[PDB]
Amino acid sequence: SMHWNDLLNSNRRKPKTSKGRQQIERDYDRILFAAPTRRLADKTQVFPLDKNDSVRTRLTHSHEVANLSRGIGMRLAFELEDDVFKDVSEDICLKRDVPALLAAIGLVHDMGNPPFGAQGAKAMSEWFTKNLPEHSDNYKDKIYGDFRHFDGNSQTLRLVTKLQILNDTYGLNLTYATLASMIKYPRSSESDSSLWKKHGFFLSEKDVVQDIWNNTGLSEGVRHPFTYIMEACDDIAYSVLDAEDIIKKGFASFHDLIDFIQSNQFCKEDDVAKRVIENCKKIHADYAQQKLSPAELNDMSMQMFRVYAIAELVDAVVIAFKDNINEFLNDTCEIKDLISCSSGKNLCQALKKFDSSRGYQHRSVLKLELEGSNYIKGLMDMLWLGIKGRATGDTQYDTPFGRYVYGRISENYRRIFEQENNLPACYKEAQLLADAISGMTDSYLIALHDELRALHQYECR
Amino acid sequence: GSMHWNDLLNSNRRKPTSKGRQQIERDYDRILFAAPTRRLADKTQVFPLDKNDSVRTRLTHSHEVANLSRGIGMRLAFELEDDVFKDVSEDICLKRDVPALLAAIGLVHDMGNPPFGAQGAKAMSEWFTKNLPEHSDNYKDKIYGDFRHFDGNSQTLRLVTKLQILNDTYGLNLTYATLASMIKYPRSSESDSSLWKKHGFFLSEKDVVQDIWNNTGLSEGVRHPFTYIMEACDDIAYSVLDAEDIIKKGFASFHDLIDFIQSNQFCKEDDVAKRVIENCKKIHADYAQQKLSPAELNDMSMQMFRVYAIAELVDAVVIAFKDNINEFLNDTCEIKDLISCSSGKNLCQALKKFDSSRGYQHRSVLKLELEGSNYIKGLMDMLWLGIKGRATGDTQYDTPFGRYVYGRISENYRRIFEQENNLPACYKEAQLLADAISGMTDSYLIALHDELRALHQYECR
Amino acid sequence: TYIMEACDDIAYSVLDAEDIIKKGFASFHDLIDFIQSNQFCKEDDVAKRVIENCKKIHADYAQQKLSPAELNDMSMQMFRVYAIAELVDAVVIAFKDNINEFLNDTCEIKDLISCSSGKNLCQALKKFDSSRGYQHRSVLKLELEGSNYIKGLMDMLWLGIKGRATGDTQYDTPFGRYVYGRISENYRRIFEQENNLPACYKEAQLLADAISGMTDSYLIALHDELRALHQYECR
Ligand SMILES: Nc1nc2c(ncn2[C@H]2C[C@H](O)[C@@H](COP(=O)(O)OP(=O)(O)OP(=O)(O)O)O2)c(=O)[nH]1
Ligand SMILES: Nc1nc2c(ncn2[C@H]2C[C@H](O)[C@@H](COP(=O)(O)OP(=O)(O)OP(=O)(O)O)O2)c(=O)[nH]1
Ligand SMILES: Cc1cn([C@H]2C[C@H](O)[C@@H](COP(=O)(O)OP(=O)(O)OP(=O)(O)O)O2)c(=O)[nH]c1=O
Ligand SMILES: Cc1cn([C@H]2C[C@H](O)[C@@H](COP(=O)(O)OP(=O)(O)OP(=O)(O)O)O2)c(=O)[nH]c1=O
Ligand SMILES: Cc1cn([C@H]2C[C@H](O)[C@@H](COP(=O)(O)OP(=O)(O)OP(=O)(O)O)O2)c(=O)[nH]c1=O
Ligand SMILES: [Mg+2]
Ligand SMILES: [Mg+2]
Ligand SMILES: [Mg+2]
Repeated sequence: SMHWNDLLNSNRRKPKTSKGRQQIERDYDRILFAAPTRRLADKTQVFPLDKNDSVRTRLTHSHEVANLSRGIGMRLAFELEDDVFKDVSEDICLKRDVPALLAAIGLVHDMGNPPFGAQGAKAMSEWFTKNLPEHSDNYKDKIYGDFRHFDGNSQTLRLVTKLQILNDTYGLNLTYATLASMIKYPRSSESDSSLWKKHGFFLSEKDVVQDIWNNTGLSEGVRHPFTYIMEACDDIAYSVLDAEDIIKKGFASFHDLIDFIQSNQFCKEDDVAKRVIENCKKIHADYAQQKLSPAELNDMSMQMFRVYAIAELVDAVVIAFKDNINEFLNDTCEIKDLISCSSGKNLCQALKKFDSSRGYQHRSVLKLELEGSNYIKGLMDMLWLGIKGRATGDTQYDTPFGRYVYGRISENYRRIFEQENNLPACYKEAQLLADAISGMTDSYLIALHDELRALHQYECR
Repeated sequence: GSMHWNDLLNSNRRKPTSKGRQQIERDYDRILFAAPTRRLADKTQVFPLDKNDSVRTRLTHSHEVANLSRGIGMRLAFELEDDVFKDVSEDICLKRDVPALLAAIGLVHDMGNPPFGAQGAKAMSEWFTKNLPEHSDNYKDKIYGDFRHFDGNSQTLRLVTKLQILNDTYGLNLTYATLASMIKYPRSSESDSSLWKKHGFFLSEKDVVQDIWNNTGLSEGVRHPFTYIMEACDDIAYSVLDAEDIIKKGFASFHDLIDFIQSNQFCKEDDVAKRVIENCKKIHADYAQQKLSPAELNDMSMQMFRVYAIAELVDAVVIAFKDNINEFLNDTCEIKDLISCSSGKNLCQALKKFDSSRGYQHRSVLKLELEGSNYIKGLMDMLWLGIKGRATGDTQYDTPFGRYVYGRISENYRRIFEQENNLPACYKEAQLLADAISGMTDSYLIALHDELRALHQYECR
Repeated sequence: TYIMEACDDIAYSVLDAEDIIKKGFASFHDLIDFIQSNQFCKEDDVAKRVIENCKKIHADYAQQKLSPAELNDMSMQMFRVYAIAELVDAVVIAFKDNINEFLNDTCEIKDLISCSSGKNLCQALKKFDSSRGYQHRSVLKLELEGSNYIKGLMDMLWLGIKGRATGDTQYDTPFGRYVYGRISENYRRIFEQENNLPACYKEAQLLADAISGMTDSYLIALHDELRALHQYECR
């Protein structure tokens, strides 16, 4: 029974330019002009430290997700407006707010992801599992599960709300609609839930999220309706474009993907998959007549595969959203994802399985991921020498290497760490380390690791 | 004989899905999903091969320009519609077409820029000056001036029209409005126009551009009105953002920029410059109270200077466009640029001068540009061994190194090179070399140069 | 010799495709699609039988929990068996049918494969190897490197070989004498034999015999060592 008036709340958290621009539009400008958005250009999606420049990075993936979300917003505002946007106040300009909101929401997702992709985050978690023992009295509290089960969504929210500090504790000061629709999992690490398997915000954001809920009609475990659209766009985008990158790299062929989709027990009779396969086969028959090398033929065929699969999946997602709009607006929505409720469920699942089999588990990818895990763990080990004990009071950081390595951390991150709040000291220093590591690009991480290892030779005997 | 918005917003395509998406909107998707768009992430804007991940690259520059153009289009369509768009048929929806058209035009504006920035292009030109001598009868014709004065816009047009070939001769098959608006300088190298100092297309596109004009009501010399918007957005988004990058790199300080603007002869009494300086000083006074390092203070002061300057310049550009819309719609418009006819001319010119003084002409920048020039010239010398004589008939390319080098060139560019047309053979060879080199990223160019130099050790004797 | 040529063609056409699949340059389904989409193998009975048997075995193989690389490897392991058996049987049948023509004093048969029922499958496999195995980035780069190595080594050896038989004493430089001493003694012994061959022909034959007999690693090592030893005379 949620109302679109509060779901599209244009107010901002900071207590009270902008010439001919809605506040939601200004949120997109704030997100785009932020340093983490630019740093996304050197964060891995699937293949780390890739030499090929046509393979998706985190920034290109984010922009493509934003474009897909903006297209869905265009299809929802200029069309089907009377079907999903019922009982909306006249002051709200849907045609300008909804597409901008979806585009900004898609762009801002994966902003806080750690370097080296998902396997990077695991590495961080593993470090936080060893250096923050659960049996230890200091870290026995379950709030430290924010670090032992580290994920990029909570870091994205922290970055957009606290880390991007200029002179206030409100970060980028995004609108309530963007902050509400940015939370992919409305639950904390301490809270237990079966609907969501991942925490969506840190303990430090627990009040902030509450504020957002109080200003949007949401609550714990209830997602903003546009969060489902953003998640569906994210899934579609990475599932298709990772397959494109795999085939372009040469790890697989276009016929390999076609045979995988055809032989999948779920896509064998799926109408969307059948239509996509038929169109791709029809275009590939025409393409094969040209005098092309096999690699060029594969890339040409999979560009049309991109077009057809993206169009079909986006249409299915829009239809599913329009059909289940009442369910999404319910105060007790239980939908896991928009893709599962659409007809493109089987095709997306098959694409994800193909990306896992021929992608993530490739030999070069695995070796690069092990190297990145070693780099990340070494960097966190060296940073902990300068971070640990700074907030509790123990002066183990007073060594020259500790002081220098504390000086190498982000200044705004240290300002947030040096703030006076109710967070426990160990949580504060662990959060500082998590922010520092997750804010780094791959190349910056390698360079800093090498430099600090060179500078650590004396204190490491 | 003023042009009409019906012809200027022509959504037809050159070639003789689409579920709820306008054609101009689909042009943005075609541009964004194109490989060169994401290859722009590794092409220099000002600082070549910069280790700082926050310094703007060509992709971030293009995205910022696209966002600014989309904002201006939103202002033009949603707000200033009755005074800017007149006698517009109901078939074209301005609210969806104009913002999308401007966003696509801004995103595509620097797709074909050569590696290592403008200086890199200069390097290419220098090589084409030596290896295609004017006194030689083979290259005596003025058409080869397309290569002696190589520019990124000419390469971008042929990239979006011919180089992105799958099975057509129409490239990405963009709409006529998108193709017309992307032509920054509507003149060829052979043509002698005093209005435009640079050619905007090669001889190979001489027919194609003509077609665009025939379908848009334009002509040689006259420029699409939205191209002025794109040029103004590009100028603003590089003038401000390059200054921000200069401050971030440590080459200058916030007070340095403030003093440069205040001491500027034209910005001394400029109202826009005075307003920007006053607002920045007011914010910086509050910012200086907090315990901050000088670098962080400069960074977060420039973070507000960027917001204020971008807002003021965008508003001034929109006002200038609205005031002079009749002149821009004239068949014989003579306006050089939108910035110069606006109230933000002085501030933008001063920012460009500041970037020239502090950003370029810097020791590290100059050294890196010389290294990039050497790299580009060596790579082009190596590729000319495998390219020269391929079309004329001279079998000097038949050495094993020449065959391998030809095989290392992009298959799309080779496919376009081997097409049957009326272009001169020497022109085709030089165009193949220019297309191969201009599309490379910096890292790819360095890697290919090193690998081919290692492989050339025998034939170089 | 026709039997040998047919066996050579079969044993490289099938085994090079297997090597292509093993290296990861292509997949088993890629080869199956290439054979099925081939113009001549579209209706070839031997190709149809091989494809059907391979598909039947691969359907059973795909049930087990396997990585894609292992599935491709063990599917091509059965494709090799089926294709080799069919091609060998076809070659034997063709030889038996045309034995009288092969025993003719003026036989004109180009090859045993082309006159057999396995011509289309072998030709398609050769085309697949050309498309995917050769003309590959790594293969082309390695071949260019090998060409440079071979040409440099032959240039270095020509300094010690040229003029040895004609009479021109341009080989008498210390590098030339050492290079000649580094050539195989069997090939030098054949080169120094007295016969009616032209002196230039003998010198070129000595160089060709010396170079063609080298392995790849030996060629690289000798090229590097002689290039290091040639730094003075190369000035
Ligand atoms: N190299 C490598 N890449 C992976 C792996 N797993 C996933 N990826 C890729 C696929 C995606 O583009 C991205 C993972 O997607 P996300 O982490 O953003 O999913 P998230 O849990 O945030 O929410 P979602 O599943 O989209 O609902 O990295 C892996 O195990 N190894
Ligand atoms: N390192 C370096 N960067 C330069 C130089 N000249 C310009 N840049 C920067 C400024 C711009 O962001 C960009 C050049 O853009 P352009 O002005 O050349 O674009 P275009 O001529 O096509 O149109 P426009 O002049 O902007 O109206 O690189 C230079 O000489 N050295
Ligand atoms: C300067 C820089 C920082 N980083 C990482 C390191 C930190 O984890 C994170 C923040 O460090 P910062 O040095 O504070 O980055 P910034 O000041 O340029 O921009 P902002 O503070 O608004 O984010 O950015 C990189 O990955 N590459 C770089 O070049
Ligand atoms: C693959 C690749 C190409 N390039 C350059 C080199 C060429 O000049 C240009 C085209 O070479 P291609 O390799 O043909 O690029 P692509 O086919 O993958 O994508 P598209 O043709 O749609 O652009 O791209 C890079 O800079 N880095 C790379 O990784
Ligand atoms: C010894 C040796 C020779 N070769 C090449 C170099 C010569 O071209 C060719 C003959 O050189 P030889 O050294 O004379 O070979 P061999 O005498 O041991 O055996 P045989 O004469 O019966 O063949 O063999 C290698 O490739 N690797 C080696 O280790
Ligand atoms: Mg994502
Ligand atoms: Mg530009
Ligand atoms: Mg053989």
